Amino acid sequence: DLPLDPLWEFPRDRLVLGKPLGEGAFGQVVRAEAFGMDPARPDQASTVAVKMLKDNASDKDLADLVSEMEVMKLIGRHKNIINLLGVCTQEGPLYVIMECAAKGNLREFLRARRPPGPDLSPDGPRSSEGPLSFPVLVSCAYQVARGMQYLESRKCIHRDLAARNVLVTEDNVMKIADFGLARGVHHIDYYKKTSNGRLPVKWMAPEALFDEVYTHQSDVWSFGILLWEIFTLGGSPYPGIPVEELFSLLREGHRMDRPPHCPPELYGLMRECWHAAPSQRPTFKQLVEALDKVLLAVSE
Ligand SMILES: CCC(=O)Nc1cc(N2CCC(N3CCOCC3)CC2)cc(F)c1Nc1n[nH]c2ccc(O[C@H](C)c3c(Cl)cncc3Cl)cc12
Repeated sequence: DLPLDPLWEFPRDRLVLGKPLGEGAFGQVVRAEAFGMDPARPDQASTVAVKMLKDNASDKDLADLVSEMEVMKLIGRHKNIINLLGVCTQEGPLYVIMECAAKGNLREFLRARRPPGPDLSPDGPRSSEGPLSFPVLVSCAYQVARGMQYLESRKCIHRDLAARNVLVTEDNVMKIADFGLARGVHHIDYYKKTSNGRLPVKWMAPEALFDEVYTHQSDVWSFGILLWEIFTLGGSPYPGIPVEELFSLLREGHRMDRPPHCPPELYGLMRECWHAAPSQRPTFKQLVEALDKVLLAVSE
């Protein structure tokens, strides 16, 4: 009973729902097989991610998902974001079909690929060599910046940029997720800890936390936090600092320390992203160019 958009509409019978991936404030995500997503190959199978309402869904939950759907329609296609593939709005539950990223989010990707410590028995010529190398970490940071630059050009503010919301494909391509979400910025439980232990307040820019002001520069602040996550290999920001302490420390201008095995160039970018004045933080365009120089200088 939603209006039919033939541009995006996809036959729900061409979907085969599979294992649930996760749930969020107003919707849950399910992995599914899709047949003929490419109209040129009607019987071709592909793995997609389907977002839908829960079973305790209110009219507000539906409005948020519909709003998210329309946002994903408008923003367009970019390599470094999760793209809309199709929708199901006719004769059945509302489905929002988007791209798959096989390896999960960036935080879990990094944490599962930390190097082995000196308690492993040397076996092979690379027993001390881990899955993650410096140029790849820089690449991950570069791709997120380029994606954010794209979203900025489309006048889109993420409002909760984090490693948890960056997805990793089979080819280690970074794809920014959940950029068009209604997040209820006028009623944030700053003390609320997620089921995986995350405190989202630690990613908020000061103007967002204290003044409820969101700009693209507030996302830049979050990007700085995301930079810290990457080069801590999926570490949690402000280590061992409870929310109450975070409030006062931020008011005192406290910033995170330089993480171990992190070159000064990248901690430099982090601190620039954490400049008190939003205008003194780099733009995403500048971040892309800055990270590009580092990436090129380490990719011989
Ligand atoms: C489509 C291919 C696929 O399955 N991808 C996938 C699996 C997962 N998981 C989560 C962990 C899960 N393990 C299974 C074993 O027990 C521990 C959890 C394995 C599958 C997480 C993802 F982010 C993804 N990547 C996503 N691709 N496309 C998405 C669209 C929405 C989406 O949302 C969910 C709620 C999500 C999740 Cl589950 C984790 N981080 C961020 C997001 Cl936004 C994730 C993906």
